Amino acid sequence: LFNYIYSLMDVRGKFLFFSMLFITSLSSIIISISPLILAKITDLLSGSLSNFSYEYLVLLACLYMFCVISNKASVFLFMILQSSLRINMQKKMSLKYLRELYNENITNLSKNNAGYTTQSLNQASNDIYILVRNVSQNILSPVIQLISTIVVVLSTKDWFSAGVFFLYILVFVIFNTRLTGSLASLRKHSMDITLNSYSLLSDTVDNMIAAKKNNALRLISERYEDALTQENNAQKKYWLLSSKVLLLNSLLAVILFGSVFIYNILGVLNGVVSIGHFIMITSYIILLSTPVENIGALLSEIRQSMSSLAGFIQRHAENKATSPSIPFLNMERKLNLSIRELSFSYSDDKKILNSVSLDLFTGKMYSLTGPSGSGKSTLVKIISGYYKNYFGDIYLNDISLRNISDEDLNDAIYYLTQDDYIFMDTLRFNLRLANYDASENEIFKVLKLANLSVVNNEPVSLDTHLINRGNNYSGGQKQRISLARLFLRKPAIIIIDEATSALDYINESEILSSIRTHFPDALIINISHRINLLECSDCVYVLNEGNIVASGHFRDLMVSNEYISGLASVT
Amino acid sequence: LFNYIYSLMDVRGKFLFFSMLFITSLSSIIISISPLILAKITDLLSGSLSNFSYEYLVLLACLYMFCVISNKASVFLFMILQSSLRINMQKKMSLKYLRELYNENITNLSKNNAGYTTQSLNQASNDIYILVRNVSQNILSPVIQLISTIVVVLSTKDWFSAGVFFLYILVFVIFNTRLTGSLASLRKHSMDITLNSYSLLSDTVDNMIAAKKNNALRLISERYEDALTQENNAQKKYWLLSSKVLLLNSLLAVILFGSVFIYNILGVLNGVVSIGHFIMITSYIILLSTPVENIGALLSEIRQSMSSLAGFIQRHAENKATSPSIPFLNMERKLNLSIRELSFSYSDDKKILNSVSLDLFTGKMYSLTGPSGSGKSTLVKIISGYYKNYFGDIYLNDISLRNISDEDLNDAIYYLTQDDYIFMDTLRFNLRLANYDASENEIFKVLKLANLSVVNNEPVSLDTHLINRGNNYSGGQKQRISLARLFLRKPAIIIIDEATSALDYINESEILSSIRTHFPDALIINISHRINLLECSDCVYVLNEGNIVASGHFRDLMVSNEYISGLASVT
Repeated sequence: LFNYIYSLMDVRGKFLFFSMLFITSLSSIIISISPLILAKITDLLSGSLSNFSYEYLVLLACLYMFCVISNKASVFLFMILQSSLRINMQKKMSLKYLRELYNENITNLSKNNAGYTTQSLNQASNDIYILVRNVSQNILSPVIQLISTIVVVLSTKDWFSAGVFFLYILVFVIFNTRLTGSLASLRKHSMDITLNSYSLLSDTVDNMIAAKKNNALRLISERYEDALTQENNAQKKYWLLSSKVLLLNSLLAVILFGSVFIYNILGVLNGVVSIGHFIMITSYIILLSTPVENIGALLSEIRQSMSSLAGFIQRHAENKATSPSIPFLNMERKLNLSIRELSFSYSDDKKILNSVSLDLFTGKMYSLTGPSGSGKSTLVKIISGYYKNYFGDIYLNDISLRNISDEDLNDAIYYLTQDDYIFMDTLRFNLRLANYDASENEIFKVLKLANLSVVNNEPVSLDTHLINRGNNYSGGQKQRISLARLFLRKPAIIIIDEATSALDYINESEILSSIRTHFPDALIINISHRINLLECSDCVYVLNEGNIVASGHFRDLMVSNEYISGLASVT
Repeated sequence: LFNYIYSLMDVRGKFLFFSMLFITSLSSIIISISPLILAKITDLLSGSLSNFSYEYLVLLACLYMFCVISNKASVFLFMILQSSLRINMQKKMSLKYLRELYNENITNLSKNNAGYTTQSLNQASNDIYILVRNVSQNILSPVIQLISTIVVVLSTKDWFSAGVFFLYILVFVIFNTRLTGSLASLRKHSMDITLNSYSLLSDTVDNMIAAKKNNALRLISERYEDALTQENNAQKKYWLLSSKVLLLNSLLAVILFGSVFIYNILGVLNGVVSIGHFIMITSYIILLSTPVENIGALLSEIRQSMSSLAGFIQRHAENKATSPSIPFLNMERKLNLSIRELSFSYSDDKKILNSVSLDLFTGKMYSLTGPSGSGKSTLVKIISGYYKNYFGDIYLNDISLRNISDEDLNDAIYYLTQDDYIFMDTLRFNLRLANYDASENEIFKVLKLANLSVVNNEPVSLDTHLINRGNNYSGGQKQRISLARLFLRKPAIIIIDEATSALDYINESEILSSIRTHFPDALIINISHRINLLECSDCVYVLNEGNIVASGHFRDLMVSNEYISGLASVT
């Protein structure tokens, strides 16, 4: 946990922290002499008061002031160094999640929305900054100011004060650490529900168009008001208990340090305690409020932030990629396919796939028809690397798919959906998304073969913008955007699913053969009921509610079974 | 601006602020007596020192301590009252944007993503809280502590100190207010680029699936690193200048208050100034650092937060809805249609619509065919209430569409798209989105007519969840979800666009006639090239690249023009 925080510090990052560590711990020394200086200032007024006993008052006045100026200017140096550190430990932090999300599975990206992660990352940098505000300052600065006090009073031989001052620190730690336990899980849940409070704003602001079109303003507001009060009442539970802990600790200061002020004020009127000794003991308590309270700031803030930070390490940083079965993917390409007894359970309630023992061999065109999405559209999604809640193993040239990590898996297995994923930027962006190694020459080359170079009988520029959810291009052009990424990249096993729903023959002839042209040694798989696409194939499969039922050519399936016979009569 | 901040305070909200105002302004009084108490403590040590001149030292010691305890415990009461206020001024703030977004146009929702608003609202509650931290505390608390100082020193007749103490406050305001001007627009831009820094994370985390599938990890990281440094360097420009302003103001304290400490320390060694008078003047400067610095906190924090808060009022709170042309919508329904010379300019570069003078009359079925999306799909979107960058007026029973506000406009004009807008919750949620007045009885009633009640020959429960971007249901079922909202609501002018792209005759016969059944007096408009849907119509229109070209029946258009003749030959 600690290493991940210190990892954010680069060259300048590690240089400003040690600067922060010294400067703050230096101010503690100069401020510890401060009560002792005024004691000898006060004592001096009852002295002989000759030539040098009026110049000493002047001297020590500056000596006390300098100590204040030094510790004063030290905090401004502390909040300038940290403000410089705030920038440096944000740059190398923003990507330390971006890249963590990339390598993590879709099963943890489908259940997380845009606004969720906007706050999930917001609380991480919020807690680490607070953890630095405690690791640097509150670790040494109070400790140095507190130890001086214990011995100084023990040295001047005021044993009671030397006891009670130690007893407050003795009690204060036990009281806080025991209570922090729940306060931590309460700030945890408070931030966890605060997380969920904006997990709904994400779904709100995105689909507000429909809400405006259906006018359920109240539902939008009321559903949001429900989570809002779920947060407030969970924040009440924490604030209440946190505030109640204060009145306890602050009462103790009046209990212990109040009685010490009483103790010495009694002994001073007699003659057991001098004016200065009394003045020093009261001024010590006066300057004992600063370390005592900042010791508390350490104990709590560190623990509650560490628990709310722990809910960021045990989910994204492994055990998804341990750098294990990175092998292999053949370099001459061609990897075939072999599935043996595939079974899925989404919500456990039913069996998606029952028994699937199939073997496919690369370099030829295959097809998947029958009862629509009964387990044919999903079968290839588990293969492509969406879910790992399946049974058996999917072998691809001596290697099962459950073994290969998602970084090497997507290099050979490229899958085309109906639901295309387009960004909110230039044409170049989405095209260079398939490859950063492909520059302007091959980019415009893939465009003429992706049937989107010349749109409305006029060539499209590469700086042409695109609006969110594919709001810039039509139903047919949204699918052809998903097609440009295919020719720009180079896979070994290609899968196609009902992406020929928003396309016609004048453009379906120039696309279905170009895949065979560019990728001939590859394993092309298509999932579209069209008879003209089911005929070009070397092998056709029928998938009824999960289990495999038929296989072979189109001319044998339209004679043997009656679905392919009742699909070939609708031409 | 100020009224919108005070509006957040309800009954308990307005009660805790006045509690905050008194308690903080009360601590300023007790702390102003503090330097004067120690002055008479110090002076007393050079006195006659009889019976009552050792009991007075004891008395004033408590009197000084109580003053510290009072001001000390006052800050904990201040940060407990504000922590209570933080909850109360968040509940009535979260919706004070949710509802502001609802009434605002799509043209300001298409250009704003989920993560943008997650931070656009985050900085609003961040600046108001800071503004309360200045309006309550820093308005009175320093002012009371500062005025006492001016007269006390003027009363004790130390005219120089009474001058220089006033001169620092005289200079400090002019220095800060002149420099704040740019610092405000720099924190503005800093927060504006910080806004834009996460405007890309929204597009990143949402479409990470494609990035993982196309492996452009570097591009994702590098594009994010580009905005990250665009932020850091814009944050550098602010921090640098802000930090440079400190070393100036803090030098002035050593320039002015340093020389006053020198002034009196010179006059004390002589006999012009007594021990106590000197001790009080030094202790005043000592306790003058607290109001002076907190006066600065007011001057700046208020101005920079007010400018970064101003960029939240002049965009959402009007001039979209002034409560003007709320009239009318006929109660017996039937409102007809009348467009006169419609023209659009998206990027100005071209003319989307050239000349459109058309009149439609309610109670009958209409159609729009021809060259796909050439201005036929967009024509109805400007009508439905998407854009106001058009020419002319669209009259609907003596009222032009440019006049009716979007709240009354969506009640009669309901439009069905291909791109459906589904949420991330239960079946009930999306269904009750069309109406909150419709309970369980009519909800299940619309389901059997929306062809989604009995899915896979098994009835679907109303607590059935749905995954983001329609990831739970298929291409055909995503369109039929958009259809249930139609029968659940009651419009006067219905528009349909290529939503019959992912549907077949066994379900297209049970839907196309049910709209005529449920809404007969309504103006049904369809935009689908299908000949069977173009025949049922009372009037068909042809739309070529913006301008109107043909109108009339299907049997006259398939004889007169050659497109409808070359569309009716493909059956």
